This record gives sequence, C-alpha cells and structure tokens, in this order.
Amino acid sequence: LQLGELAAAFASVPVFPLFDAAYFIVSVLYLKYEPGAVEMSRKSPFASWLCAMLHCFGSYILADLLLGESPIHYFSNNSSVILATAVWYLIFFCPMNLFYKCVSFLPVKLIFVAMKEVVRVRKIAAGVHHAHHQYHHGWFIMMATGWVKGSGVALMSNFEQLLRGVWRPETNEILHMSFPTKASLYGTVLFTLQQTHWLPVSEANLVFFFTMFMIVCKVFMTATH
Amino acid sequence: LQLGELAAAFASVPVFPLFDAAYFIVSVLYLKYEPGAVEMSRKSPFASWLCAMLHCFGSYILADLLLGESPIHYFSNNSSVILATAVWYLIFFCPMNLFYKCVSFLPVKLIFVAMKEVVRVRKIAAGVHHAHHQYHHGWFIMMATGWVKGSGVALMSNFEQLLRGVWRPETNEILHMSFPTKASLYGTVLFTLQQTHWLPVSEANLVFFFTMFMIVCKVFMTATH
Amino acid sequence: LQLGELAAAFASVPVFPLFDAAYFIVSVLYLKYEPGAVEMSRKSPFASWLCAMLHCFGSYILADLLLGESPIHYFSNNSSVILATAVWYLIFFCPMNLFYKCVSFLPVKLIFVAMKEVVRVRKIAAGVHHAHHQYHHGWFIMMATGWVKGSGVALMSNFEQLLRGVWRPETNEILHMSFPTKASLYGTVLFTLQQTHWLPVSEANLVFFFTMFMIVCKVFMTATH
Ligand SMILES: [Ca+2]
Ligand SMILES: [Cl-]
Ligand SMILES: [Cl-]
Ligand SMILES: [Cl-]
Ligand SMILES: [Cl-]
Ligand SMILES: [Cl-]
Ligand SMILES: [Cl-]
Ligand SMILES: [Cl-]
Ligand SMILES: [Cl-]
Ligand SMILES: [Cl-]
Ligand SMILES: [Cl-]
Ligand SMILES: [Cl-]
Ligand SMILES: [Cl-]
Ligand SMILES: [Cl-]
Ligand SMILES: [Cl-]
Ligand SMILES: [Cl-]
Repeated sequence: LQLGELAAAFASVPVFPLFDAAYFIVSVLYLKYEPGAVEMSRKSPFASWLCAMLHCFGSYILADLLLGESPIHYFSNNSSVILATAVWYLIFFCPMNLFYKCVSFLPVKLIFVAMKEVVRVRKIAAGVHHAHHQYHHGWFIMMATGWVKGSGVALMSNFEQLLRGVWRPETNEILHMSFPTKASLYGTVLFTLQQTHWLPVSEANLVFFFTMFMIVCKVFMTATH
Repeated sequence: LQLGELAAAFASVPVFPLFDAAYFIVSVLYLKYEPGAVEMSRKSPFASWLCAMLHCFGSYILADLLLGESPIHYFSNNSSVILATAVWYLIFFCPMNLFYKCVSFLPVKLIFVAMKEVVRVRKIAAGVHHAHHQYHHGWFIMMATGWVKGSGVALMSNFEQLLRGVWRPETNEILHMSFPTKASLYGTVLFTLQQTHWLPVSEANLVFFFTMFMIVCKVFMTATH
Repeated sequence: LQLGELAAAFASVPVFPLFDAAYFIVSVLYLKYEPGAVEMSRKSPFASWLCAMLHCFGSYILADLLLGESPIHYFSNNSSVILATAVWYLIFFCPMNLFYKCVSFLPVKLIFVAMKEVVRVRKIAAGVHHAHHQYHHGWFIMMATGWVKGSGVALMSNFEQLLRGVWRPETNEILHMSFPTKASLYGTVLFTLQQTHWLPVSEANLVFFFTMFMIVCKVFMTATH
C-alpha cells in the first residue's frame, strides 16, 4: 500500500543465504574470467580459494582494516565462508562445468547481478552506520568505511593480482575508478548525508531508490556486454 | 627570564591551526614537485587529494597502524582534514597559481619550513609518550612509534608512489634514509631515553633544543637548494 | 615411565632462551644466505637488522595483524629482541666470522634446526589456542592464525624482499608453498581439529608427535642439502 511500507520490507530482506549466494556467484564468476584463473585453480587450488574469499569478503576485510579490527573477523561466520567455498568449488570444478553453464545463462545471470546490488547497497549503509557508532561526527571515517564496503575487492585489486603472481602498478581503482567503485563513492556520500540528518529522506527510502539505480545500471551494463 | 620557563612556553604552543597549516603547505608543496603530480590533479583529482592526505597525516596513519589502532583514526578531526584539503585545493587549483606563488616565495617558504619542524618534533615526542602509556617498558615500541610520527609519508613512499601509478622497488627510505628520516630516528632515541629517565634533561628542554637543531638544518638545506 | 608423562614434559620445555636462540640462529643464517645480504649489512645496517627482526618475529607480526592487534606487540619483550639482535650482530659482524663458523658446523647446525622445530610447533598450537580464546567457534580464524605462526616470514617474503630492494611478484609462498609453509598448514589443521574435540588425542601428544615429524623432516632436508 504505502511507499514507505514497501521500502521497509525491501530494506530488511534477509540477505543470507540467497542474496549472499548471488553475491558470491557473480563475484567468483568475475574471478574465473581473470587471466590464468582456471590454470591457477588446477596448479594452486589453495591460492585460488583464497582469491575467491577475497572476492566474496573483501568488503569486510577492508572495512575491518580501516577501523582497526581483525581483517579476518568476518571469517568467524562459518556458514557464509562454507557457502562461498561451495560456490568456488562448483564454478571451477563442477563435472561437465554444469554449474557455470547454469549461472552464466543470461536470464539467470541478470537476476544474480541484480541480487548482488541489493547486497552491495546494504553493505554501504551498514559501513556508514558502523563507523558512525564509533565516531558520532567522523564524517570522513563514515565515508571511507561505506566506500570500501561497496567497492569490495576492487580497491585491493593490485594485491589480488599479486596473490595471482601478477603485478601491474601503472593503474589502480583509485587512480582510475570503475563504475562500481565510483557509484559506491556516490552511495557512501548519500548515506553519510542521511546519517548527518542533512539529507531529508528516510534510510529505507534511500536504500530502495539507490538499490534500484544500481540494479538498473548493472543489469543494463551486463546485458549489453 | 628563566631558560626553562621559555622552553615550557615553546613546547606548549598551539600547533592548530597555524603550525599545522605550515606543515600541510610544505608537505603539499613537495607533492606538487613530484613527477606527474599536476597532471594527476587534473585527470584523477580524488587520488590527488588522497595523496595529499597521506603527506599531511601519514605520521598518524603509520603510528596507528603500528599500535593496532584504526589507521584513519585521525581523520575524525574534521577541522584538520578540512584545513589540509583547503591547502591542497589552493596549491593545485588557485586561479593564476597565486597561492603557490605566495608560499613558494623563499622568505615565506623558510618560515613555513621552520614551523613544520616545530610540528615534527612535537609529533615525535607524542609518539614516544603514547607508546609508553600502552607499554611502560616497551622501549622498541616507543622508538618505532616516535620514528614514524617524525618521518611521516617518507616511510610509506613506495606505496605513495603506487597510488600515483609508480613502482620503484629498488630503493626505500629504510634501505636509504633521507636526512629527515635519519634525524627522526635520532630524535625518537633521545625522547625515549628521556622517557627512561636515563637522559638527565626535562622534556621541554629536549623539545626546544632538538627543534632548534631541526629548524637550523632544514632551513639551511632549503635555502641552499 | 608413561608416554603421556613424557609428552607433558616435552610440550612444556621453556623455549626461552635456548630454544628461541636456536630459532633466531637458524633464521638469521637463512637471511645471510639471501642475495646481497652481507653487502646490505655493510651499507644499510639498520635495514639489515630490521630484516633479521622479520625473520625472528614474523610469526608474531603476522598473527597480530590477522587478529587486529599491534603488529609490533611482541617487541615489548625486550629480552627476546635483544637476544635476536645479538644473534644478528654475531652472524654478520663477528671478528673472523667465528660465530658463523661454529653454528654452521653441520653437527651443531642440525641441533639448532631440530630445536627450531620445537619452537615452530609450539607457536602453531599457541596461535590456534589464542584465536580460539577470542572466537570459540572461529575455525577459519584458528587455522589462519596457527598457519602464520608456523610459517613466519615466508608468508610475507614478497615484502621482506621489498625491504631489501628486491621485487619478484611472479611467485609467492601461497601460490607456491615451500615444505615448511605446507607443513604448517597441515599442522594448524590438526591442532584446530584437536581444539574442536574432533580429533581424539591430547594436546601434549599431538605436540610431541608433530614436532618429531618436523624434526625428522627438517634435519633430513638440512643434512641432504
Ligand atoms: Ca586493533
Ligand atoms: Cl589481471
Ligand atoms: Cl595448493
Ligand atoms: Cl554489512
Ligand atoms: Cl561494516
Ligand atoms: Cl562523541
Ligand atoms: Cl616518484
Ligand atoms: Cl577522480
Ligand atoms: Cl601528535
Ligand atoms: Cl602518537
Ligand atoms: Cl606494566
Ligand atoms: Cl631474494
Ligand atoms: Cl643504516
Ligand atoms: Cl607463541
Ligand atoms: Cl599467537
Ligand atoms: Cl561465543
């Protein structure tokens, strides 16, 4: 009925396990597209698994690092780590590559891409609120924490590459921002302003509208390419 | 009148905002001299701003990292971050480059250089005292913390370069120490010995005399080159 | 008399200072074998000393980093740092290179190598127990912490090389595990399972048997090469 009542239910959907699985699937799919990733999974399977954990949990690793917490604190969530490990195994080692074939099917892939953006926006907002809890007026800390929560492994791409034996120092995601990195920066500014009370909008409405923006952009970008 | 009475007033001058501004101005001037820095400020303005934040607050980032605190804890000091951002903007984007012209004027630049050394020595001593508060007998932790507080961005120069898209691994400030890095190492040893009670001198007198040493050296080095 | 009574005394031998000294000696010997290490000790003695501190305490640096503690927390143990510094000085600067000659004598070197493995296994188990204390069910955190405690400087070899002015990004100890790195991974899994209560064996018996495995392997590998 009411618009705000729909936004409250949208902003409170349980991300675990379905929306988190979509996040893991899309992120590990990107890993498999990277040069040498399939070869690495055969010769260095542990390093391949660690690369996938970076793609799945890099948001929490970077946020915890920025806030001076254990960078692997999120790995105490055993069910999430196991679910992400199952996604890595199925994408790289499923007989007949069947899991890859099913999730790469474009109608299914676009749904996973949309569900991942639901998770990203929730992570941005949680980063801002978590930083605010520790620093009531730490505007720059709120923005940094929300930014790495949304960008994820992209901001540590130079060292994700290093783990794979690759070194390309001529570029990085700060010097040249991809769209998700730049959109996460815009997002963390909006949620920080909403935390300041400067932006006259409820947190649920901002989550709903910014998620729709991300869904439309990413789905369009994915379908086009 | 008394020498110790003058040292107490010298060692307690409010560094914010005037002495901190001089620190920011000199540090961002060095950034602008680095290869590709002006080009970077045009094409990648956010990364340019982040580079300037490293030059202005790298001392606190490194000390917080060494002590297991949030590496961006100092960015909760909104007024300092805003003042440093204003210095970055004026140095790189002032119409007619006027701010750069005024602060690069040698009589004015030597004053800024001298005021920066006041801030550096205070930061070294604060690092030693802060580490001591957490480790009453942690001599090596006191020396490490005082050292990075004084050296600043120099000790993370390899990764300041990486942010700019530069990689020169054949050298670093530990393998080949510049004068400020080496002088900060001598300084943190002196303040640690003063904390041990081994060195028979008041903390205010050591601040006054070591600051004068730094002022004379840096001013002379700056004027000469 | 009883087997478990012998294991309790074996698993509780005081590692400081004799077993720790053997750890430092073997680790600094490996440092001296690295390319340019003797030259570095002459031209950059401070950086050489820091490299040796990484080889002696890298286990604690990495574990503290993973758990969000001060990475130099272990350097508050002044006696250990001083003992490690004495080993570095004697190995690189002893007149007539006499200390190197005595500890490189194969019968003596094999004893030091065996005593180092006693220290490594104790460090693995302590890492698992320390992580468990903070995360009662953090299986993945227990395994990560035990792993870096056992592997030591090997897992940060790329940045130990960087400190020396070397950059070889085409390989790392995760992508290509050496035997001690792989054995420490097996060890931390066993001690984690023993913490889970899944593995029906006492902690003292596991320490005794896994140490013997490491002693036999490393001594054999050292003697052979
Ligand atoms: Ca911490
Ligand atoms: Cl790549
Ligand atoms: Cl492997
Ligand atoms: Cl979250
Ligand atoms: Cl968060
Ligand atoms: Cl407050
Ligand atoms: Cl440069
Ligand atoms: Cl930009
Ligand atoms: Cl300070
Ligand atoms: Cl400090
Ligand atoms: Cl105490
Ligand atoms: Cl090497
Ligand atoms: Cl030196
Ligand atoms: Cl230990
Ligand atoms: Cl530990
Ligand atoms: Cl619990």
